[PDB]
Amino acid sequence: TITFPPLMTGEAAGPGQDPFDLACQKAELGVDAGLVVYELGTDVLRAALVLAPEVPLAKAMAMLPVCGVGFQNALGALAPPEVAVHLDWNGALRINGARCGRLRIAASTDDPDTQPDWLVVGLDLPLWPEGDGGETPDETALYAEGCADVAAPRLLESWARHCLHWINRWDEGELETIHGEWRGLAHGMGEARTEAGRSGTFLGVDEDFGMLLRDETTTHLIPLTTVLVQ
Amino acid sequence: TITFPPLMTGEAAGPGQDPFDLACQKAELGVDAGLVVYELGTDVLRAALVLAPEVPLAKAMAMLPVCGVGFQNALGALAPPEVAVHLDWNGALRINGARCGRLRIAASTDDPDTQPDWLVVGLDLPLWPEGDGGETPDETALYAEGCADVAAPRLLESWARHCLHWINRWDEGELETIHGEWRGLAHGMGEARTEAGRSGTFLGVDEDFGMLLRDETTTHLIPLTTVLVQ
Ligand SMILES: [Ca+2]
Ligand SMILES: [Ca+2]
Ligand SMILES: [Ca+2]
Repeated sequence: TITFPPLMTGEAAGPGQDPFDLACQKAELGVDAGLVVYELGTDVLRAALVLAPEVPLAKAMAMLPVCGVGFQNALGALAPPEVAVHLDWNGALRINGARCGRLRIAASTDDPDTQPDWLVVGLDLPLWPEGDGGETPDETALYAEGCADVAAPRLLESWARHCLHWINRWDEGELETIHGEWRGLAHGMGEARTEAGRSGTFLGVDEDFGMLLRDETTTHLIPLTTVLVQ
Repeated sequence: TITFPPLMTGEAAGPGQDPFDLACQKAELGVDAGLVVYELGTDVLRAALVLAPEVPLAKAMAMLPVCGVGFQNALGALAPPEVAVHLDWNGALRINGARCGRLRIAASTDDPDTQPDWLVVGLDLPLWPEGDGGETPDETALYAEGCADVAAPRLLESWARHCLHWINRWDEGELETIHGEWRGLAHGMGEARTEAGRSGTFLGVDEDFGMLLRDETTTHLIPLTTVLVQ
């Protein structure tokens, strides 16, 4: 039994359905915020949250870092303390330095100025490595990294709970604290980076979590809207 | 603009729709928890919340007292301190001792042992008295009772916020504290009462908020399930 906070609604994905796709489909059909679509296998955990923040898209993109912090907190509550989680700006997850899943984000609009009707954040997390020869960016899997005592259902519940904590704080105006939490977890800050066909040093982020990428002569601003799933 | 907490979804009632009925209709159609249907006029405020507590109906009935406490807290935050709010066991509201609206409750089942698929709590609050000659239990109206500086939209927002606070505490196991808050607001406790065709002294309530009604020779238990809208 998967128990979510009050006013979150869990829905297991059925045949032909995957969580991120289904949550987006349901969101476009008018299903409200608070839906958590999930799909658990022995080798993978997928889940997706439907949100509706009443701000322009530019600002609603903070839901990605917010749910990343949620995930880091959720795994830290369940895993051995030596397991390090870092968050890539683009939503990729790293466990003990290795690519191990990702957070995805979609919304009802791609205009930075428009308030979206909906936004969905999806988690994909490998639990055991898939060795079938399917193309993957993942370099490890959760249970390969010392987290064998972490149950997938409990991790899902915990992600939902910690995401809700940070989303509520974001709503109460605590963006600055969120920025600080996220900066401490950010992968590769201060280091070389290629992004959106540009290269430089990942200097940090602006208030809307846009990447500041400094090359030899200029600083590029890459808005976080660029990672929206099209 | 009516702003609700994150993961609450406001929906204004359209032509042919009223909040409590519509929320129940939508709930039976599968709309999840967190919907707040509302309808504001100059003379009346109506609203309804869709909930889905994962407990048997017997225990889910606590949502009525919970949302009553929510309302008392919400009005107290906005009204002059001399305005007294009391809660009837059956959901009726009293302002300065006079009947002035009510909370209603419905659910997907009437079996006390079954976990309901949904529960809806509705608020009906008169703002000015209706003098058209329509039959009403109400003896006053909010703006007749010194609350002219309370805006209906702000009261609605506040009800939603305070209900969510108490529903979250209920979920975290704080039933005992809820009982205490509710007992302090209860109308007519320790006094004569007629209920479900029985008469006696309203002694108090059991853990499931069932009324203990003591007559000359016995104590009746009236379960709160009896106030479910059929
Ligand atoms: Ca699937
Ligand atoms: Ca109507
Ligand atoms: Ca909802």
